[PDB]
Amino acid sequence: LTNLVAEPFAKLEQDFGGSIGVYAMDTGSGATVSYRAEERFPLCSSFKGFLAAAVLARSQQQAGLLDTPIRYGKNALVPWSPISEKYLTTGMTVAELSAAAVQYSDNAAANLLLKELGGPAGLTAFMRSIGDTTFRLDRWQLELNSAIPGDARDTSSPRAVTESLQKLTLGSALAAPQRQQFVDWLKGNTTGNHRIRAAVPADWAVGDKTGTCGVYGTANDYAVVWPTGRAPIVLAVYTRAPNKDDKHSEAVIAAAARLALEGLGVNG
Ligand SMILES: *C(=O)[C@@H](NC(=O)[C@H](N)c1ccccc1)[C@@H]1N[C@@H](C(=O)O)C(C)(C)S1
Repeated sequence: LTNLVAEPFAKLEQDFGGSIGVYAMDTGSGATVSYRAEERFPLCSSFKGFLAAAVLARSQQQAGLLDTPIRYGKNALVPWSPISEKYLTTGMTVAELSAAAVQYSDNAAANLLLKELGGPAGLTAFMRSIGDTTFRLDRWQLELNSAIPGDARDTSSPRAVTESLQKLTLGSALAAPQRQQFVDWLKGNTTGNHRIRAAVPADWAVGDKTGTCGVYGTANDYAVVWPTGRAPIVLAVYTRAPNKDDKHSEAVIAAAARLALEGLGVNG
C-alpha cells in the first residue's frame, strides 16, 4: 500500500536545489506515501512538539505539574522567545511554557522545559519509551540548529516522526485527556500557515509543528489533518540542502504536502 500512485517529488527537490523527505499515512486504510522517508534530517525546532508530549506524559504521574509556576532570569532568554520575554518579570506555568514552545516556537520556553525533563537524553528516552528508535536529541537551543551535512545529532526521519506523531495524537501513547491537550496545542500553532496548512482546505481541522534551522536550506513541518468524512492523515515534510547559505522554502513544503495528499487520493 506504499506509493500506489507515483508523484513528482524528484522534480520538486531538484527545483529547490536540495533534498525533500516525506512520509504520509492514511490512518483509515493504512496506505502511505513515502519519499526519502528513512533518511535523517535535522529536527530544528520541530522537537518541541514531542517535548510537549513528554511533559504531558509526566503530568499523568504528577497531577500538579502543568500548574507549576516557573521563574527565570534574563540569562534564560534565547533569540526568538516572543512569549517568554513578556513574562520575564512574572514567570509562566509549565502548561504556558508548553503552549508557547508549540504555538510560537518560543526558544527559551523550550530550553526551560528540556531542563525539567532531564535534557536531550531525557526527551530521547521518552521517544524510546513509545517505540521510536530513530529520534535523537543531543544538544540545546540554539546549538541543535547547526544542520551540518552528514551529522546525525539532533535528527530523525520523516517516517519515525509520522509514526510517533500518530501514536501520541491518535493512538494510546498518552491518556485520553493528555492526548486531546496535545492535539489542542498543535491545532493552535501560529507559525505554520505557509507550510502543510497551505495545502489543507480551510474547512478541515489541522494541527502542526514547524522547524527552521536557518542554515543549509533546512526546515520542516509535521501535522495531523482531519478531512471531513474520512479518517485522519498524519504526515511529515523535511528539507535540507548542500550549502550553508542555501535558503529554505516554505512553498516547497506546502507543495510536497499537496503531492502527499494527492498520492493518498484525498481530494483537497
Ligand atoms: C526552531 O527551528 C527555531 N529556529 C530558529 O531559532 C532559527 N534561528 C531561525 C530561523 C529562521 C528565522 C528565525 C529563526 C524557531 N522555530 C522556527 C519555526 O518553527 O519555523 C521559527 C522560525 C519560528 S524560530
